[PDB]
Amino acid sequence: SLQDPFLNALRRERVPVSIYLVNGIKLQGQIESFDQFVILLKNTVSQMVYKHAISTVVPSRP
Amino acid sequence: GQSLQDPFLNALRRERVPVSIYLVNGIKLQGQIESFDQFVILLKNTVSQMVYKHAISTVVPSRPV
Amino acid sequence: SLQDPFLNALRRERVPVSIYLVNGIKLQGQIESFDQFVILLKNTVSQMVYKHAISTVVPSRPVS
Amino acid sequence: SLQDPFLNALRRERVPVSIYLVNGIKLQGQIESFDQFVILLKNTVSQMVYKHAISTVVPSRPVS
Amino acid sequence: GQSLQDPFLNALRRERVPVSIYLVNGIKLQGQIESFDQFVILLKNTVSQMVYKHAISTVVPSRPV
Amino acid sequence: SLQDPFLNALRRERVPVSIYLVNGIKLQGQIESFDQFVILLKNTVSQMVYKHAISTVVPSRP
RNA sequence: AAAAAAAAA
RNA sequence: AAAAAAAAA
Repeated sequence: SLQDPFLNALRRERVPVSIYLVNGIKLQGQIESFDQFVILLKNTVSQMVYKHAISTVVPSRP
Repeated sequence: GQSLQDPFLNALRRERVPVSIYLVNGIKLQGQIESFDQFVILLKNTVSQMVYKHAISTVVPSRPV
Repeated sequence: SLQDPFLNALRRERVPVSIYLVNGIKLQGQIESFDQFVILLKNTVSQMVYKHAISTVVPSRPVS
Repeated sequence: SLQDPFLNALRRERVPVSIYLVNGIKLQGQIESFDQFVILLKNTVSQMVYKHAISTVVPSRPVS
Repeated sequence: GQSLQDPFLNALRRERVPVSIYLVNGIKLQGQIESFDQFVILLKNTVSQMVYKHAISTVVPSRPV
Repeated sequence: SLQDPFLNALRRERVPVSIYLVNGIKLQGQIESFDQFVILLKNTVSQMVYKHAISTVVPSRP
């Protein structure tokens, strides 16, 4: 109830995100969709990102 | 809880798309999704191995689905 | 519980926090919000930190 | 489920397995036993591996 | 589920024993257990910080309890 | 039901164990006790080891 | 398989 | 905060 609103707003407004993984890798793209356990990150492809592997989701614009 | 994960993985299984599965440690695994359940994925390549989802960071399809 | 009351006070009182992640990365900012699984850390931008990736939440100055 | 049937067949048929851990360490042995959370890996000794620490279970040779 | 963890940590809290808490990444934290719940521990030293148990590998008491 | 019997037998027979953590650190000592989430490892002190941080528990003797 | 880097925005 | 070492018994 902070998580859903946050990820939906980035999905609607189609804002570019950086997704930092727990290993330090930075992923860039857009939240295409998400569910309870994964985020679909669109860029050149739609990859499935497991939330358990994510540290942070950073908006490029507030 | 399943409504994005199962469709995603079943599409890649039914259509036999080559995947990269990156692990939380950075290792890249490649093959095809033989099958899966709530906790693991069968990745077939030269051998068919069992991959724990808790160890996966991303499933990247090679072709655009 | 002890987690909510703790993060709430760092919130209400707008205290600068360090959030150390399980990989060692320190994150500076202020707690804007939180729920069961995530914290919103406010600095240049409002980013969402997953709790499972956090090792510690350290106040920069003591709480009162 | 797919996990039980898979580890059971590597067991019954006494197939050598590699168990790769989340930190990269490869473990050679045979599955002696398992439950919901742990696997017993048989080599020099019967050690207990936690599943949460496992990234993959790889057969050394294909199953039939 | 609690029958070893809570006694262990409450003893260290009530008796104010200096602890080392080693994190899963190898970092050593030192202080005293101010309090705790199911998911976190308050470690008081120069400042009182909140430590997630999922990030802890071991709690080592300095004195033999 | 493979986990409890395994850890109890090491506790009774007082067998020395190596406990390898997910970071590769090796702990040595004896299972003093355990519960659902932690193991008490006796050596010079009794430390509490979180099971989520353990990769393997290796008996020194079968 | 480093009895363990108060911690690589 | 390495768009990512088929993988340091």
